[PDB]
Order: sequence, then C-alpha cells, then structure tokens
Amino acid sequence: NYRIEHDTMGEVRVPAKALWRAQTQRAVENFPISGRGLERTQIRALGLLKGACAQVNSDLGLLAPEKADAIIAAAAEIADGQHDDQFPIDVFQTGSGTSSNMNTNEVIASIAAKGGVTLHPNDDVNMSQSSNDTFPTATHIAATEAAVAHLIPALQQLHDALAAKALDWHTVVKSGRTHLMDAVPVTLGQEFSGYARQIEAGIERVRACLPRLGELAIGGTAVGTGLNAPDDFGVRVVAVLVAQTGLSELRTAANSFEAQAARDGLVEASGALRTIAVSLTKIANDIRWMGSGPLTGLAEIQLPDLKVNPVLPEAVTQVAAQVIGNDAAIAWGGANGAFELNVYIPMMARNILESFKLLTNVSRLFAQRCIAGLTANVEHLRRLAESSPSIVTPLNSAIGYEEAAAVAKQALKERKTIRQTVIDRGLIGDRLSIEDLDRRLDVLAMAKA
Amino acid sequence: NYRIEHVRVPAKALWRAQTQRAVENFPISGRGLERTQIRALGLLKGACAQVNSDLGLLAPEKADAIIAAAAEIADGQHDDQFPIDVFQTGSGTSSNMNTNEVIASIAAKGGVTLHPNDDVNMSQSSNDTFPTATHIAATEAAVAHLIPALQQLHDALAAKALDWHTVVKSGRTHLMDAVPVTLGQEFSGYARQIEAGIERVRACLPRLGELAIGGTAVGTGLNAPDDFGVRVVAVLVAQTGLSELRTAANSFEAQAARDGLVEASGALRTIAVSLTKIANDIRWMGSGPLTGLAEIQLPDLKVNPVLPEAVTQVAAQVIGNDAAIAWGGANGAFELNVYIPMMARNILESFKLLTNVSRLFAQRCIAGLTANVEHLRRLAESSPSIVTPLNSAIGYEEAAAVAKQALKERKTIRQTVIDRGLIGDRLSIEDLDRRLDVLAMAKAE
Amino acid sequence: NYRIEHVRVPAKALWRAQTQRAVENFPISGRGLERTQIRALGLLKGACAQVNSDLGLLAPEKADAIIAAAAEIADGQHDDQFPIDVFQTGSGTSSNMNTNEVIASIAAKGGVTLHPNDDVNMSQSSNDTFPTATHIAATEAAVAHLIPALQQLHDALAAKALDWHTVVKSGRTHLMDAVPVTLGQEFSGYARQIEAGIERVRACLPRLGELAIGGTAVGTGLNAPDDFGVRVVAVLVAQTGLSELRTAANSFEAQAARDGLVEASGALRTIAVSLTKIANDIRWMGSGPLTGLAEIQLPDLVNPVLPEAVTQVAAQVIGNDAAIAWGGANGAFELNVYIPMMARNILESFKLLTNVSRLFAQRCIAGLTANVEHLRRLAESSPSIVTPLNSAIGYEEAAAVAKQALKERKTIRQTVIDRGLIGDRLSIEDLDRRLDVLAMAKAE
Amino acid sequence: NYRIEVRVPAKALWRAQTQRAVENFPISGRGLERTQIRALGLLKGACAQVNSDLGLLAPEKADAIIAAAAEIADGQHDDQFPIDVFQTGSGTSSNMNTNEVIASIAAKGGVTLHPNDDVNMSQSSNDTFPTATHIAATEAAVAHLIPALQQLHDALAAKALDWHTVVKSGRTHLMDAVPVTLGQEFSGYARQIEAGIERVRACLPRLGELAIGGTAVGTGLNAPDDFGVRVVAVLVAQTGLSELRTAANSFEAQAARDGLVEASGALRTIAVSLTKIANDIRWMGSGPLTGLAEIQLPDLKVNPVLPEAVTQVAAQVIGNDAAIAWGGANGAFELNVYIPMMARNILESFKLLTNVSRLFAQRCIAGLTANVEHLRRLAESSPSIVTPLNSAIGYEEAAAVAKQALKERKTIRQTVIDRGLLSIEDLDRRLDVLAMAKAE
Repeated sequence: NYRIEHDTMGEVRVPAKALWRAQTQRAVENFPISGRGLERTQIRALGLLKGACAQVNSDLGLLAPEKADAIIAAAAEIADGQHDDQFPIDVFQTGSGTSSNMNTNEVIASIAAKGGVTLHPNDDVNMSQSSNDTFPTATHIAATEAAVAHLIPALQQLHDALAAKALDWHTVVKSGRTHLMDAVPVTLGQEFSGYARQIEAGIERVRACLPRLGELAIGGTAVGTGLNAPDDFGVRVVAVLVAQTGLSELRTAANSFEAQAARDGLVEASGALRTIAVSLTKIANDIRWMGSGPLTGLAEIQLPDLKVNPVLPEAVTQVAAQVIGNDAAIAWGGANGAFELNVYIPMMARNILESFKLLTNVSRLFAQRCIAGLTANVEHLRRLAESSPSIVTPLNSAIGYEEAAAVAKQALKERKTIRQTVIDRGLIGDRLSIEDLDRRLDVLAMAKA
Repeated sequence: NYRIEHVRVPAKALWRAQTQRAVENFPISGRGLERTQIRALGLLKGACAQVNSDLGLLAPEKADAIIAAAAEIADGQHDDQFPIDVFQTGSGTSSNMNTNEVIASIAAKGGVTLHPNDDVNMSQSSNDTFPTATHIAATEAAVAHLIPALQQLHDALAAKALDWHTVVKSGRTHLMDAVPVTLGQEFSGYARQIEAGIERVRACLPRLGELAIGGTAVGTGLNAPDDFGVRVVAVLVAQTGLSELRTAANSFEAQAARDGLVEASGALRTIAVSLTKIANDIRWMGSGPLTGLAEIQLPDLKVNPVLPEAVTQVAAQVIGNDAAIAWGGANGAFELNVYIPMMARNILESFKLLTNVSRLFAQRCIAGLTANVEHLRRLAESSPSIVTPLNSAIGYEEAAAVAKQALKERKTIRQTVIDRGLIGDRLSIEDLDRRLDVLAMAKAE
Repeated sequence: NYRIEHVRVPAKALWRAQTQRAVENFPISGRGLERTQIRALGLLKGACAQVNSDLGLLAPEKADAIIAAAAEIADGQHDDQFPIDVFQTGSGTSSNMNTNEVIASIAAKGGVTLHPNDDVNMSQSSNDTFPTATHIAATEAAVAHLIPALQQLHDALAAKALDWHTVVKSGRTHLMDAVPVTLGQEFSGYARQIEAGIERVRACLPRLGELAIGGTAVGTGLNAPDDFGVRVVAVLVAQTGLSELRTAANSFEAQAARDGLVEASGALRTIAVSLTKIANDIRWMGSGPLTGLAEIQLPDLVNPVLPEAVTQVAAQVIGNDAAIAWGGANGAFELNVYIPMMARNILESFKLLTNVSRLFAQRCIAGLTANVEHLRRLAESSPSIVTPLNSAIGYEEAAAVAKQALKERKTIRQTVIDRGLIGDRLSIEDLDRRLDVLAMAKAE
Repeated sequence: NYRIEVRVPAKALWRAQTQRAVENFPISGRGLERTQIRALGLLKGACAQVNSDLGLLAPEKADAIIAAAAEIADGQHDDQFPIDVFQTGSGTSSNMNTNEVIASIAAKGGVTLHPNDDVNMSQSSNDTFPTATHIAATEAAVAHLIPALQQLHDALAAKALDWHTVVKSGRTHLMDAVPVTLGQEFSGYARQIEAGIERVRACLPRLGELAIGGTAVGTGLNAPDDFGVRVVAVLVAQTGLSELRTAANSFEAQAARDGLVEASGALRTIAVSLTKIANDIRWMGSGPLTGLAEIQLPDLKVNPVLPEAVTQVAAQVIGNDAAIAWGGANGAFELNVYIPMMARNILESFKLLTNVSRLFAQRCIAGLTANVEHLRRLAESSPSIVTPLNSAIGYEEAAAVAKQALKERKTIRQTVIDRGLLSIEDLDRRLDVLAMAKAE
C-alpha cells in the first residue's frame, strides 16, 4: 500500500505506485491547502519541456547520450499522459512553481531507473535550467497549446453551427426587441449572424494574443540573465518544441527579464477569454429567453431535450461567470510581481488553463447539443411581426398618421394582424388596394434580408 | 464491468440512470461536488426522511433505510458516488437526483426498495434542495472550520504582539523612514485585522444560515407539509449542533436569490485583503538578508517566504471566486436563481482555502518568526526622524546637521551629538538619552 | 487674475502654495474631492481646533477662527476651493494641506493670522487626517442618506406586495412555466432583498465608523495628546449626532489598512446584486407588450429607463468595489497609500445607490400597474395546475387535458368541461376547488 | 432666468427633451466628458454631409448642421450637455441633446432645423450614441494613449541604456539572488510598455467598428443602403483615423459592445504592467536607512508620489474594467442598453492611463538617479557569487567565505584575501559581478 523514501532529514511514506521521491512528498505535506494539484495540460507541458531540454543538452555535448535518451523516453511518457497521477503537489505552493519542477525531475529519474538508467534529478534532468524559468515556460506551452489546438477549433465549431442557423433562418421574420420592447422586424437568421460574428471576433481575439502568449522564459535561468545556461539554450529548446509539437506560435521571449519578472501574456490571454465569456453570456441569454415558456414566455424556438429547461445555456452562463472570476484572480497575481520574479505562477496557471478548458468543452457541447437542434416557431414569429404597431408607419402615405394609430390600437385590443385590422376597418378601396397593402406591410422586406 | 438501465452505468457505481445521463450531458470541467457539499446533501436527505416519518407520510422501514444511507453519505463514505460536473443545470437538480439515486442503491443492498423521487425526494422539489445543502455546507464551513482557523491565526499574531512589545524599530510610511514603532504594535495591527475578520464572518451568519427547504418549486411550499421547513431545520440543528441554521425569513427571496452567499463572499474577500497586507509585510520584513530589510527570520520548511506566497496566491483565488459568486448572484430570474452549483463551488472553495492556509500560516510561519532585535533598535536610533525632540535644546539647524552627519558617518543620532561636542551646559547626557529614547517615542502600552 | 507665492495662485482662490504645487503635480483625472469629502474635512478641522482649545494648546482667538472657517467648509460654502486631483499622494496629505490653507485664508479675511500647519494641523499628522475624514464621510453617507433611501425603496416594494397579495400569476423557473405564485409574493421577495440590504449596511457600521484621528504619523499617537482621539470623536458625535463614529479598536490597523471601506463596499456590492435581480425582473415583467411578458405597465417618464439606470448603477458599484479591494490589499507597513482612490469609489457607490433607489421607488415602483386578468388567464391555462385533478380523473387523463388545453389555447377548466369530464366522479364545484390557482399560490 | 417650452435656463442651447432627461436622472450629477461631446459633434457633422451628398437634406440646412457640429467637435459647447451618465441605456437622451443643441446654434444664425427630422436624418435613437462612443475610444487610443505610452517606453529605454553597466544584486521571492544590472531591469519595464502598445494596436480592428447606418435594430431600415460606409468615409477623411470602420456585422455592432470589453482588457493589462513597474521603483527608492536605497526619485526623504498616483490609477482601471465587462455581458436581443456606463468607464481608463503615463515618464523616470557604488558593493558582498570560487578553494571553504563576509559586512573579494586564500587576477575574474550579469 505504501513505501518509504529517505532524504537528509529522515523518512517519508509515499503510495506504493508513486514515482515521485522524498522532496515531492515533503512539498505535499508542506502545502495541504486545496487538495487539488496540476491538470493534465500542465503535466504534459512539463514533460514536453524536460524532453526538449535533454535533447538540447545532448546536442551541445553537455549530457551523455544514455542519460539524454532515458530523459527523452521518460518525458515522452509524461507528455503522452501516462503519468497524470504522479503530480500530487498542491497548486498553492512556492510561487515560482519550483516544487512542480522538482516533481517532474523526480518522476523522470524514477521512470529512467525502471529501465536501468541512473539520473540525478537536479544535475541531469534540470541541467542548464533553474527553479524559476521552467514552470512559467511549461505554463505558456500549455496555454499556447490550449488556445491553438483546442479552444480555436471548439470556437470554430460553435461559429459554424451559429452560421448554419443564420443561413437556415434567413427568411424567418420576427419582431425585433430594443430595451425588451416591441421594435421593427428582424429575422432569426440576422440575430444568429450577430452571434456567429461574436464567436468569429472571439477567435480573432485569441489569435491576436498568441505573439505574446507563445513567449517562453526558458534559458533565462534564475533572474533572466541566462547565467549557468548555454547562450543559445532558449532558442535551441524552442526550436525542438516547435518541431515536436507543430506549435509555431512558441517563441523565445522578446525580453528575458520581462518574461520572468511578469506574466503579462497570461493577463492578456485571460482578457480575450473574458471577452468570449461576455459574448457567450449574451448568446446563451438570448437563446434561453427565445425558448422560454411556452405559455408564460417568448416561445420563439424549441431547445433540444437532454418542461424543457435550457440546461446548456445555464452551463454556458455558469462557465462564463467562472471565466470572469478566474480572470480577476489572474490579473491580481499578474500585478504583484517583484523585481526579477513574479511569484503567483501556479495560481495564474491554474486559472488560465481552467478558463481555456471550460470555454473549449462548453462551446463544443453548446454547438452540438443545443444550437444544431434548435427549431423555430416560424408561424408564431411571423404572426407577432405582422400584428405589431411598429409596422403601421408605411401606411401613413395612404391613410394618414391618425388612422394608422387607430389601426395599431384596434389590432392590439382585438389581438389581430395590422393587415386584418386595415381590412376590418374598411380601408380597402381606391386610396389603398389589397396588393398595395401587402407591399406596405411586407415584414420580411422591412427586415431588409 | 457495467450494467444497463431504462444507458450503461459502471458496476461499482451506486448512482443510477439520471446521474449517468447528467455525466454524459455535462463533460465540462471533469470536477464534481466536493466532500462538504456531498456531506450537506446527506445531512438534508436524512433530516427530510426523519420529518416525513414523524408526520406519518413515509413508512418506518423506508425512513430508517434513508436515514442510515444518508448518515453514510454525511460521514464521507460515498464521496466517489457523485460524478456530475459542477457545471450542470443551474438549480443543482442533477446533484439532488444523484443523492436520491445513491441512497436508493445503498438501501437496496440492505433489501429495502426506495423510489428515488417518491421516497427520497418526498415533500421536496428539484429547486429548494441543492440551495439548502449549499447554505448548510457554507454555514458549517464558517462556524466549524473557518472561525476556529482564524482564531488560531489571531492567537499566533497576538502572542507575537506580546513577545515583541518592546522590540523598537523604525516605522515606514510610503516605504520611507518614519518615527519609531515596535514590532509588537505592528503585529497587534495584524491581530486586529484577523479579529475584525472573525467579526465579519459572524455578522453574515444570520443570513448565510437561512435555508430554502420547504419552499418547494417556486417558494410557495406547494406539495410540502406547511411546517416541513421548520421541522427539517429543527432536526438539522439537533443533529449537527449548528444553531445558525434557520428557515428563510422570506421563502421567495431564499430561492429567487443567493444574496447570502454574495454577502458571505464579501467577508471572505475582506479577509483575503487583510491576509495580503499581513503576508506582504512579513515577506518584506524577512527579505534579503543583504539586499532586503532583514528585520526578521522566517522558519525554513536561501529561505524563501513560501507560506506568505501561499497566503497571497490563496487571497488572489478568493478575490477571483468572489467576482464569480457576485456575477451568478445578480443573474437570477423570477422564482429561481440558476447559478447555484457554480456559486456553491466558489464560496466553499474560498472557505476551504482560507481555513487551511490560515492554520498553516499561524503554525508554520508566525509561531516560529524571530526578530533581529539589535539591528532593529540600531536603525531606529540612527534615524534622522528622531532628531525633532532635540530642537528645543540645540535648534532645528544644528539638529539637521546632526541628522546629515549621522547618515554620512553611519552612526546613531546619540553618537553624532556626542561627536559634535554638544554635551554641556545646554544639554546633559541624561537629557540627551531622555530626548532620544526611541522606545518612549513608540509610546507602547 | 493671479497672485505670487513663495508659485502663481488664482486671485479668488483661498488655497495657497502647497495646494497650487499639488494642482501642477497631479493633472490626471481633472476631478477633485466631492462635496461629502470636503464637508468631512471641515467637520474634522473644527473638532480638532475645539479639542486643542479645550486642552489649552491653541489660543482662543485662533481656535474660534478655525471653528468658524471649518463650519463654512462643512456647510458647503467653499466646494470650489479644493482643486487637487483625486489621484494624489496616497495618504491624502495634499487634500489635508488644502483644507489647512483654505481655513488660514478664510481666517485672514477676518483679520486672524493662522499657520496652516502649526495651528490648523495642530496635534494632527499628514497620515491620520484624510482617512478620518473619509470614514466620517462614508459613515454619514451610510446612516443619513443610503439607509433612508433603501427604507423608502423597501416601503414601496412592500406596499406593492400588499396591493398585489391576490394577483395570481404563473411562476417561472429556468424561464419555463411553473406552478402559480402571486405578484405580491414576488414583490415580498424584492422587499426582503432590500430589507436584508439595510441589515448588511447596519452590520458594517461598527468598523466603518472607526476613526484614525489621534494616531498621528504611524499610529503611535506621537506629538498628539494621549486622549486627542477620544476627545475629537466626543465633539464630532455631540455636534453631528452620528453615534456610529468611534475611535479605532487598534490605532495601527486604522492607518496600515482601510479594511472598513473594503467591508462596506462588500455590503454595497451585495445591494447592487439584489437591485440587478429586482430591476431585471421588473423590466422583463413590463416587456413587449406584444413580443414580451406584458405582466405589468411601468410609468412613462414605454422603455424601462429606471430599471436601466438601476442596472447601470449596479455595474458601476461592482466596478468601484473591485477598485476598493485592490487598493485595500496593497498597504505597506504603517500606512495604506490608496486612500483618495478608495474614498472616491466608496463615496460614489453610496451616492449612486442612494439616488437611484429613491428614483426607482418613487418614479417606477409606486406607479406600476398589473395586467390582472391576463396574469390569471395564463395561470388558469397552465399544464402545471393539472396535478390536483389526478385523484379524480387519473394522471393519464390529466396529461391529455394539459395537451389539449395548450393546443386549443384554452384554460384547464374549459378543457375539462369540453372533454366531458363533468359528472358523478367530478362536479363543477369540485373542479373549481381543485383548479383554484390563488389557493395553489398559498398566499398568507 | 428661464424660458418655457418645461422650464429651461435662458442661456442653455438644449431644449425640452434634454430638460426632461435632466429632471428624470438626478443620479451622479456628472454628464458626458469633452471627448464624448466632441465625438457626437463629429458624427452629426458627417451625417449632415452624407445626407447633403445624397440629396436628402437642403444645402442651407446641411451647412448649418456642419457649422454647428464643428463648434461642438471643437469643444465650444461642453457646458450644453447636462444629462447624467446614468440615463436610458441606448444613450438616446445624449443623442437628442446633440440634435437640440445643433438646432439652437443654427437658429442663432437664422436657420430653422428640426432636431429629429433634420439633425437626426437617416439615423435612429440606437445606432448614434454607440458610434460616438467607438469614435471617442478609437481617438483616445490612437491620438492620445499610444503616444503617451511611447513617451513612457522611451524614458524607460533611455534608463536601460544609461544604466547598462550599473550592476546590482538580483531579487527572487524578495531574497538575495545572482547579479543583474539596473539597465536590464529597466529593459524589462520598457518591454512591458512596448507590449502594452502592441496590445492597444491589436484591439483597434474591432474597437474602430461603428454601428452608424444600422438604425433601430441593425437592419438599416429608414437609412440609405450606403449611409454607414459614406459616414465612415467622411469621418476617416476629416479625423485622419483610418482605424474607424463600418461594423463587420450590423447586428453584433448594436446587440453587443464587445469591442469596448476587448479594449478594456488591453487597458487592464497595461494597469497590471504599470503596477509592477511603479512598485519596483518605489521599493528601489525606499528608505533611505530602513529601505533598499537603490535609487533616488525626483522631489515634486522624498515620498514616491508618482508611483502612488500610477498604482491608484491602475486600481481605478481594474475597477472600471469589471464595470465594462458587466455591462457588456447584459445586452438583450437587438440592443445592449449599458452604453453610457460602459462609455464613461472605458474613456476614463484611456484618460487616466494617458495622463499618468506622461507624468510618470517626465517627472519620475527621466530624473531617477542610481546609487551606483552602493549597488555594486552589495552585489560584490553577496554569498550568491561564491559559486565560481568552488573550482579553486572548494564548496566547504567557499561557504566559510560567504558566512564570514556576511558577519563582518565585507565583500567576498576582501573576505577571500582576509582568510589568506588562486592569484589576485584569477579572483577578480571569478568574482566579476558585471560579467555574471552577462549584459549585451
């Protein structure tokens, strides 16, 4: 069930299956705060970084090939998600993320030992690296991957479902609403083209932050000077990471001091996620209001059943609230760096990576299980638009503003269309024909589809 | 490996079809309810079964089976039987159904057939259950865990205020040299911030402890006994000892809004603000030693201030969670606020983080701090800020000359006065030591 | 047009060289102190002069001149004499010096020479004065203006809860059709939210009313009489009637932090959250008429312009709350240097909530009218009310009644009759008792 | 003193609808800022030009609006806009305010204008105020914020160059670390401001989108089909702001204000960067006796009043950012009704960051002086620099040197000599702190 690990202070107990060592177990017992550790994306990124560092240390003749091959093989297993249960240290740890860095070095040493290769976690696995430039690098690798490989395709899937609805509902005329009050006609297609643009603009916002989100601190070592690392370590590690992941957005930082003293790229990326959360709130709110009732609500559309409650718009608006909250935590940590190091990295990493994950997963669900299956109450929508006092204005040049206001008043009272009220009031004659009436009251033409 | 329901459910799972459908419908965060939430749902279901039995609405064999199964859930024996994502239907009905289904499967193992809705959810609705369990969990988190954790932090800071009562040092305003203070006076300030934090938590309890139970679907209590709420609350108070638990003052406000969670989050956010100031000052006091302030030494767990860093990161998380809670709080509609699982997640996490980090900070940082007493006194006695009480003896020009020479020669104000030959008829050595008494300048009680 | 100082100062200006240097140093927002902050600085200076006179530290002619000048400032007679930007030295020392110089110039017009620092700032420092005036202003804003404004809003919502006690309607959960409620019950919920809002403001007053006065530069009270703080607070409470004003429990906490403002902002933020829900429901209730819910009619000032003013004010309070907490957390050692920014935000939040709550109560809530027949018709036509028919016709026939009622756009009562269910098993009296929607709402 | 229309002040150029809005919203006692009033004047002048070009508005009427709108854009009528910021969420009241003021200016010149029929021709109550808001925000970003940030970047970069060899000890977790230069730290601050400019520039394609021509619900009903493109063309030619565009989607441009939320995010990130820069500078200037005493701030000892103004401004920008996002998310169907509140907060954030960045650059950064000898002494006395001695005296002796240096308050170099310990040239090469900082 358990095994004993030793260090200079004494002994610690670790689970039998654990690949971490005494130093990681000391960190576990030093930080019992949340009971929540690193996510799979952060763990993968630490694996990718350690493998790339071993490759570069081998290329520069600084690390023996047998040792480099063992690190590269161990780090590939971590990057493949084979050791997601080997990172037990709390998110709320030493602000540089040094404990999680040491945790990766210890797990790699234990994997290589199973294959008969002895690695020193610090001297070999952390060669040319420091306690301060490793965890922020893995954070920006994970955030860049989350943006490019997962969030942008998920948002594109949502944009395509909204755009398909904009096309399908192109002529589905309805009454507009401004200040929640009756307004001139629109189409359901036009409203959905608006939602599609919000998601398209969301993708543009994510893409615009990538030149700074993809900046890596690797090679800057303890304070950003690069002391105790080869002069080209950073450019070489980044080259290996780009070739292996296909993430061309990964780059060396423009300034090695800014890359460690601050995490401004995460604050910037969080702002884009927060704007997407704001867009999603508007889209989800309109959709659940459109599907409200049926008797006591708007009853414009029908949401797919998973009393049909709008459970996916509720999941979307709750996710948006979480992204807003995480955004405030990220900015707070971001502003409070000091001199050569910002020490809020594990907290900032947790929040940014969670915001990417929640937006990715909820956007795919919302697109597939809500948007794709929406059905419109076409006749009900057209009836309300054709019954609106807002459409009596094009009758003014035929019957006058006084008679047009009388038509509007009677239509509301008798719950009839403007067309039927004009007929019932005996206004069809030489001054206004039935064809002229239908042209003047063409609600689809008023929406200017 | 799995079983078929009228969906495929894992063989060792105690949940049934409705939970499995919720698992498939919401793969969003991959994180479900925490232990405190699961415990509160167990507490609520047991109290409801007790009241339904007391009112003769539920058969004793059925009631006993629910009470026994709910007690196991409240005891933390089934924390792996709640797989539904936090980001679910906004009323928390999925987690409510998850509890009813798990209770039905526990009772079935003991040969008692329970209908999850008709028996386990008897006199309850899909809307008054999850907010009740949320306010039970938040009230317990405040009373049983946060307040004792904050009291332990207050006591450690107050013990330091007492121990360092005469540890004179120079004050700092705008980060610049100021008149003397004691390290004890600064720590009395931190102790007051935590004491005020406890007062803030206590002040929110009359509204945090309000439970919606008995209001059913829309707050009217339709399909529940008229006294269901008062009876359930009486059972919960008797069993938990949590006297802060009460029926809501208004049953409509208790379901249409979660304002009690927004209010409680404000108190937690204020504590996070206080903890930021305390932790920042402590890591700055322990900074260096050569390039910093080197006022104190933090216990080793290069001695980095790792617990002040854990405290300030926790505070940032509490600030963030607070913004998410208020956002959800404001967006209720008509008879129901549908942001409850998200609000519950954030408020309960803020209680947990502040509880655990306050205890760690008190025990593993504050308790073991040591002051560089001689260094602190020498800097206070060398400060140009203390030349003002010399003015009435040597004039403000000569006092300014003393301040300038003391800084240049890196000497105390006392030594500079001696070195300038100012001891004489106009100023005796006893008069100088009385005028430059830095501890008396701090005016410690 | 101007006068020379040892700096060019405008001719009709009562401020002096230090204020003019501060005007030149901080051209950031173009916005100075508000009337409430100027008032509190005047109140503080007059109370300090009174205590310095009482202790024999300040000559009577000098004390009388300060007391007379400070009462003019507290009365709002010199609101155009405080030009320093909100974004100034974080202790608020510039605005403290601004008050001392304006008092000196007022006294000079009456032939009394006052030294702004030696006389007007006697027994005080650059650091315990502006936070004291801030907490005086915030306490007065809470007690004299916000709580009465919220009480007026609670009273208007409670009057509507009473008037609409029997106005039955259909409930809404997740925005979908639910069992009956009354408009009165919903408004009793809104009234409780505002009543709880008042309780929240009252609960923060023991810490909001704490004053730093007497703590001087670092909280030790050095260069002030030992009882200066208790005496100044005694004068302020006797003269203003604000009994919530008290000396700080800990003089170091009172200057190193502004946690009382962070706490008070939390209460204002919760009220903003409650007001958002109340205003959103009211504008949705008044929506349409054709394309909306058309439950009520809002008074024309028909766009819901007051609910829009309320929800925008609430957004501002949320924003100001984040700025206050940010400043609150970033104190260092003996002094929090974010006081003018924190003061600006907390006092604006008090003002906006006060003014919009009065407007909302008088010009929106008081004049609301309900579409009583429309509300009852929808409740009586809801499938949600077929459940009490189960013990007479069975849940299958009850579901068939619900389906037909929706399709034919009829009441449940009419559908039961049209389906020929009135007979020996169910009389017309038994049907009306079972489908009594007001009784289903279970109003008190 | 007052005229009847409602009682309106005699010298006021506004009319009955503005007076009713003054009476309806006594909430904050604060109206539109000069930038907002200017943008409304620019919009009305461009609309009159296009209505004249399309033959829809008589030349005498068009010339009168163009002249009156030019006076408003020039800041000649900033006292004629008394409606509270907290008004009808579309900003329709401030739109009518502009139409009424233009009508009264034209009347003084003998031209009768109908505020709605002429001044609001081809426009609605809903596409005008968001257009003026995005014009004002785009101008604030391009003409004022970016040049102010460039001024701050240039002052920080000049310090990074001047202090290129000013070696000092690094600080990580606030603890003693290996050497850096004051120039390297200032190059970091300069990059943060340079990245800040990139962040503002990246939001301009969406911040510059204007709703004009969308009318009531975004459909363009009761406006010429090319009204929007023509108005935008006139505004670009007259302001020189090539960033002003027609919206990509006319419905998104009125149902949401996502461009303001996005721009606020960039301003919030700059506030975050400025907090770090200002905090480091006031800590560097702290003491002198009880602090770090690394640099001396110019006097306006010396309190860091400009870093305090910067950190307070940053807190305000953070707060305004939360208010903007809150308003941004709560739109409904065809219109987001939080525009005046969002406009107030975004334009204030632009103004505060603009003004404080110029002050911080000119009156703080430019005049900073470094305590060069003190900084080098501490770096040369640090136990962090004993590591390059290990290959000469061993880790045990190198630790003994570090311990004795701290106790006797001496340099590592002096302690090595005092312990009788490796030539003097080899020692100076091994303990070269500037070489350890590896400056380019």
